[PDB]
Amino acid sequence: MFDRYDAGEQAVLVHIYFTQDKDMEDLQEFESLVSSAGVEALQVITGSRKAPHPKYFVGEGKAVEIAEAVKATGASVVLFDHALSPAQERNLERLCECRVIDRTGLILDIFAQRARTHEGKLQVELAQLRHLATRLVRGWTHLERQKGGIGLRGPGETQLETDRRLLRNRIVQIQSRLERVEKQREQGRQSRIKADVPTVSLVGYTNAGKSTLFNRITEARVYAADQLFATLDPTLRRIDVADVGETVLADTVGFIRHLPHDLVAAFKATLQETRQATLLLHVIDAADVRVQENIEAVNTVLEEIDAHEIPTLLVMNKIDMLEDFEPRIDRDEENKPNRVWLSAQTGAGIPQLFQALTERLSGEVAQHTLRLPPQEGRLRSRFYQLQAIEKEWMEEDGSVSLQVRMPIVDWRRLCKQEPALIDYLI
RNA sequence: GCCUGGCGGCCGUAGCGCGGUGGUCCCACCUGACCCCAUGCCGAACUCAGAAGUGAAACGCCGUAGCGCCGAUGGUAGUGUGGGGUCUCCCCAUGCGAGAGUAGGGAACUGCCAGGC
RNA sequence: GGGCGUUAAGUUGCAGGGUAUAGACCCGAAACCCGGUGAUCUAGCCAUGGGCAGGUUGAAGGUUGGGUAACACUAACUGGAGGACCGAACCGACUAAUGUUGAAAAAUUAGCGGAUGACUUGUGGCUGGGGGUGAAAGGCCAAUCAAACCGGGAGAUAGCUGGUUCUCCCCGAAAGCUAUUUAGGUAGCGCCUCGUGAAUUCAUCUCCGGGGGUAGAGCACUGUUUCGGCAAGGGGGUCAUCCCGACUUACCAACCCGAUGCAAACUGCGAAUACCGGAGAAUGUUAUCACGGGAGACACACGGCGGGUGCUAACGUCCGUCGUGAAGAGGGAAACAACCCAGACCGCCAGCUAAGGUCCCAAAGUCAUGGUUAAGUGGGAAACGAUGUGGGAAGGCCCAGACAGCCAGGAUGUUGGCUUAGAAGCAGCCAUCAUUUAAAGAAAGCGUAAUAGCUCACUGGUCGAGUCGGCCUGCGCGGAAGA
RNA sequence: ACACAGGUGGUCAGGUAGAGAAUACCAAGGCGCUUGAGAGAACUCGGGUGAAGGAACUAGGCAAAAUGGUGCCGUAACUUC
RNA sequence: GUUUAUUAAAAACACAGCACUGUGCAAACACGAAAGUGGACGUAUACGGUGUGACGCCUGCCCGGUGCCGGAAGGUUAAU
RNA sequence: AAUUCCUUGUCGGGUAAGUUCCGACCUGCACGAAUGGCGUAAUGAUGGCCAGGCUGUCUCCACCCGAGACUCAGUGAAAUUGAACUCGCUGUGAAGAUGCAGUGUACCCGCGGCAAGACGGAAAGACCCCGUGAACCUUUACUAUAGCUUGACACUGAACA
RNA sequence: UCCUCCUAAAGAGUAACGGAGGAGCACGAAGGUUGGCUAAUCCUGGUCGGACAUCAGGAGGUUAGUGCAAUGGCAUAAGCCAGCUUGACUGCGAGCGUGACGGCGCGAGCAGGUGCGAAAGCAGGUCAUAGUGAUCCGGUGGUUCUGAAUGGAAGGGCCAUCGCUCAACGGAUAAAAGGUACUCCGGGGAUAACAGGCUGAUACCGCCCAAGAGUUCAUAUCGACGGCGGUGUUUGGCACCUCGAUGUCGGCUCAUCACAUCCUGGGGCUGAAGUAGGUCCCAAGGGUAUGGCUGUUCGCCAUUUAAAGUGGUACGCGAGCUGGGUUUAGAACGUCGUGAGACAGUUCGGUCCCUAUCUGCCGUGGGCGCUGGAGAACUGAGGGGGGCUGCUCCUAGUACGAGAGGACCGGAGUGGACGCAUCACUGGUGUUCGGGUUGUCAUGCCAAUGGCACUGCCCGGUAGCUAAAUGCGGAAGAGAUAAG
RNA sequence: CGGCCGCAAGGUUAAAACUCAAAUGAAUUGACGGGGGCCCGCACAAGCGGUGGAGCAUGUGGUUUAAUUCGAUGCAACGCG
RNA sequence: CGCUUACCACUUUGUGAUUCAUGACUGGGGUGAAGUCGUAACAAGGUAACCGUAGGGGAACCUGCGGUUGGAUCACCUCCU
Ligand SMILES: Nc1nc2c(ncn2[C@@H]2O[C@@H](COP(=O)(O)OP(=O)(O)OP(=O)(O)O)[C@@H](O)[C@H]2O)c(=O)[nH]1
Repeated sequence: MFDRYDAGEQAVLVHIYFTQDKDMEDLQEFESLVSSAGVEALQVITGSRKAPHPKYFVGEGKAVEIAEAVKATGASVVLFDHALSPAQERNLERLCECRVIDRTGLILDIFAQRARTHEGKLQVELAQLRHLATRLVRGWTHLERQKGGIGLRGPGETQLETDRRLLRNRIVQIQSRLERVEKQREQGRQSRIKADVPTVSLVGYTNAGKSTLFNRITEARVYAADQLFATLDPTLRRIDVADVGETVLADTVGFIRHLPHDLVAAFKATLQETRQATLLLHVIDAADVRVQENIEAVNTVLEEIDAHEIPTLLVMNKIDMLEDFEPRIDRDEENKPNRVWLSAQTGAGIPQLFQALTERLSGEVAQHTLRLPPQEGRLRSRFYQLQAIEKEWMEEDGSVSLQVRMPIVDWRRLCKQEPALIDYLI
């Protein structure tokens, strides 16, 4: 639907503590989501085992009770934390004078509020069009009351089937424009895969995900705030990590547990950076009672886009209060197996984050020095033109050795097709 | 020919303001009242009897434009009729022609009948 | 006081115009009711007679074929029931094809289903129409069936359609208002005609007496704004100093004070016109009003102006007013109801002319003067873009030489430091003192793998005559893709 | 409505092959169906035969193509035996 | 097995079975303005109606409304 | 699910690919016990699906045989029809032009074919709406009435508490 | 139905399913008269007065009030208090206003009796406009009327009064709900569905500016906030047309046009090392899949290809075909309703007619003309057909490149789809050739033949025709050009 | 799970992986009993006087600032060290 | 020798049976330890227990019927067979 819910709207929240559907939902998570939406909740109903109802997703008497509660509260709309089937919302809508909305609609609504860009607006519109396509079946019958079953001649098919085809034609046109936005990113991606720069995408929960991590690393202005979500479109800036060289970091939007399946598809269409990320990072926050519950959900979103496989260093947030680990630049092993604990909110650790980046960077334990061309002065001018080696030292017999080791590069250019007729060194 | 009281005309060039001025001519206060009347208590109001006292206030007169108020000519908006271009809008001939400003005017004038030179 | 009256001409024929009641101009329903005719088609039932080639399976009756304490267990085979099977006659009708003005108002050809049964068939009979009969379909009851056929009431009724037949002359509408079991019908009124009366009646214009609240303006009022001024009260920086102060704060002040807009439901103003009344010429076949006879119309259309609604869309809708079409031809706008000119009594192988035009189609200027455009503009299109072209008033510079191009000089400190033998702008800064001002930048863009180089402030530039921009304006240009 | 491809109750029932009143061919008997002559286009109808592939056709194996008899063996799930 | 003769042959209808109800015979019920007749020359192991549909397993809870059946303490109640 | 809107629900199968099918899950918009619930051998011109075989259904048609169609002789209709000297395009127009305007093109007549158009023929559209139209059906619409039922009076008498 | 404002264009009047609000009463005082009186707002000093009371003073005719909506009014007050009261009287009413009428409204004054005031005088309801209901039919009271032979009386009339959410408010009647997919009649494109027409809000496409996004870097690539256009092209609006008839999706067959171009050609920019792309310009000559599911356009998928364009053509095409779809009558399920029945639910089943006059095409003739009549061979004004491409190899592993990879030049072969011809080959067919064979009948019979059974069934097959067979081709050039 | 039986409900035959240092039996000594018995104590009863709402003093639940120093916390801390 | 017939390996077709992995969903293990609900059993465990079998709890468990002991206990001052 082109229309989206207005912020500041009065509303009621109906959440069964056990609302079925695997019960991975959290009421504390719901309050953060509703605050961003602009829902004004006078009363939050908490219930025990209301039978999932084919009619209302809540007990038939409870549906009358929530209708009575809504009439008294003055709340303009009804919000339900677990999913309502298209009939299920429609039956609830008949019982109360006020209209109703659902969590799939509410997360879709949240995306609209946090979107300030054209790519985000088209992406949100497509996702709503998919969710509303299922929702519109009840609405189409109400529209056809005026039609009175006319349209038998012209379209051979029964009336209202043609109306679905027109919405589907709008869906087909919508898909073509969305493809163009991705195609433009892919032309940029073709230049981006120069093979000299790795692609990095930062993923996480809406609050746990550290898009703030880019701010400590690049000191670049970005919108990081308490409001749920709020970074819908990705930001890519140049960061030269000393250990890995030039790298590009992309801020993928944060996601929540039980993410609407259409919304993961829409998020991926904008975020193909997640699909192509050579290095990926997941951030976990202690604000939720169980850090583990957020971890499994992030994996499911990654599984949806098939990026779950990449081995990932895990960053941590809320560490500032905990102060459990002070960042330490010590390698117990060359692999250095650990999960980074530094949090970007206070800038706790930077060289230690880089040590984890050295673990990410491919390295040789032997680090055998590459053969070096004879003219150091010409090499130094080339280093000034490109990258000067961080450590360079003289070696015995007039040899020069540098910390960067590239034996394959020296074989490919310095010693490949040379005749060596003189054969001074055999 | 002056100053006062009434009853009108005209109702801001008429009003308000500021400063002055006048007293048994008048007028206003003022003096008394379990008297005629009179307060939903109220001789601040209304009456009645009248002398002292004063123009303080009021009242009237004079100056003062500080504001009110009136306000040209010219220009403009509009519009009647014919004609034209015809973005919803105009333009031309022609007749009528604002409001708002502006220079300015502006502190009234006049009748009738009684009390005082 | 009023209201209705006051001896005011009628009556009967004949002819015509209306209205009422009858079939009431004419044709045309679906239906309803009444009395009959059909069960030779069909549906059920009754009575009495027929048919079912062939082939197969085989029940019961089992005369009976073992054994257990006894039960369980369990032992041979003649017959000929079946709403049995396969399949002709027979009955039906599942798919396809042809036919569909056929051979046929449901058939033909290939395949199909039942065919000893709740079968089929012949001959009679019975049940009759709001009735029958129904293994149930609103099936069937003579190619007719949510109620047969025939005659009657019957020319039912039909605010609905269609048609309405000879000639000429005169006038000539309306598609509005109010009502409606009413919206496509009707009644009254307005508009048309015919007659009879009547006064400078009516119109146009001039002059005069009005009243308003429209346009337009304006913001005092009702609201709606913007800015500047700003402590009343509270935010409150001091504040468990409210401190009868540390201040009223380093915030809005609230009315308020100056300016600025906006209004259909705002008005301290206020037109043009329109309306009403009066007088007066001139004119118009009393054009006006009243009464009586006869209507039609009460579906309007477009354009102009003033608006509502829509999207300042619609050949949209709904109003007010005018014009045209309707109901008006002719000339023009290529063709064209409503747009422009003009209102056709007739004839002429006569002139003038409106709108519109004068190169050919195609009547008339290859007319005159001056100017503009170079696109075929003319001959579809906006925001915007541009040394297209033409005009106008200004500004700077210039014979201490206009504007170009052009080459050289344009350098220490100021390579001094700071991501480091790049330390200097390319990550940033300290910087403007000048030495040696014809001239010299601790520079605008750069570049070199730092360290060279580039253009320009000044000079000499011969050539030199005008030169650089802006504004306003006429006509062009690009923006500019359809089957 | 017709000199109409439909409908119309019973009876008789030869030969050969065949279970048979199926069917093929014949008896006895009756007929060639009241417009013909050419030519041998498309197209239409009713058929015949098809290389290779074989349901790819199509809404759907619609239609067509196949199998088909008698004798002897042999025969599953389930079962109301 | 029957059926929409003449666009529907079906999952429709029927069916044997099962229950519920009425019905004592001059039966109930029907066609009859009535006589009569069918039911039936039958007699509750019979008839009529309604529903379901062989078979196997079964048919839970509820009489609040409406109907039907039984009862009236009182009230209301026509003609007269 | 002859029932589930969403829905092509989710899984597993069968295919290269399966909205059908089959089997599970229960989240029954809107199953449920003679308005019958669940199964069921046999049966079905029943509904849906999957195989083997087979083929002109198909790729993609080809040839052949007969009946027409063609020509010749004889007999000899039909629907329809305001009149026609009956092109195309673009525009206009009661808004889809053989007939108007402009332009291109076009000697005059058949015969055999194809159907793009003559808003082609057939049939006062069947869809929609109106008529202070009609029929039939239903009920808790109004007004009645058959039918059932209740009392009184008559037909209809006597005697004893 | 009534009242008030606006639209309503300064007389009045004026419509819409146009924008805003009220009434279906109240008071015997809130009426009449006489007399008196004058507000809302803040400030100052003061009680449990402080923003809220009540004082003493300071602003105005009034920002107050009006029984209640709105507008017009209002100081002489209509506003507020007191006293006395009942004119909230009866009969009439010159004259107006407003309506088509029925009616509604104002009305000085006359007459008879009241009230208040000394008097002038004023009063026939409320400051005004809403607060209502005709007629019929009945009820009650009075009456100076009539009363069916007469005297009465019932009954009627007149006068006063009563009974209507007759609210659909100019009111059919005392009294009235639904269904029809079983439907039928008379009309209407006066009125919706399909298509065409207007429009273009939406849609789609393009441009204007450019905060941004881009590894630094608005325009390589997209572009927020806003703006302007184009098209008829999607959703809509309208109702001009079509209801005495314009067949509805899809598929099959057959097409044609536009260029907003999918492939193939030519370019520009690139954040284009090569390969491969992105974006834009020019360019319409040709080309632009097969299947599974399902009725599908769609969609999802599997696998092709150089690509499997986007639209118009009545969302092309039913006198061309289909009928899965919808769109009838049978049945069932879920839900709604007491029910008949219903469903923008599902499911199974369910009649698609035309002999071509005209234009139009596709083929093929006749007549006359072209100037004496013939028989030939041609020029070419015009017109049509044809215009596709892949794969491999050389150049060359060269250019390009750190590698991985790997050339828009220039040559050669080889195919796919398409069109044309042909029948030498390979095949098909071949009822008009030969043979085998089942059943029967005939020619006397054996033998040999023939008829009939689909050509009886087959097996083969010549000519001819034909594809699945083989040949051939879409070119190279040349001229004028588009972007460049 | 398979077999067999059963109309079902279920019966019978009857494992495995996985897990633990136990699981159990009878006795002993205590503790405890909303088990029984006998007793005792202002424990109850029979009485007398108080506490539970006004100034001293103590702690905590606890607040506050510079601290409101530390401890004592049912009975057996709370006029306590 | 060629040829033919029997036997037969590879192989192929149909139809079954038994093993292993796996098959959304679903049924049922001991368990780090605190924020985590009731009290069924052990005392007569506050309704004696558990044994079979049905139905209900939808927390252990409750209740019906039969069984078993692997069950605790013998009374308030208080006129009279
Ligand atoms: N974890 C954590 N975050 C903190 C802390 N303090 C402040 N923050 C902020 O909380 C974070 C909020 O979540 P974000 O990291 O913004 O989530 P995000 O995914 O970047 O946000 P979106 O992309 O807008 O959804 C950042 O804004 C941090 O700066 C802290 O102590 N811990």
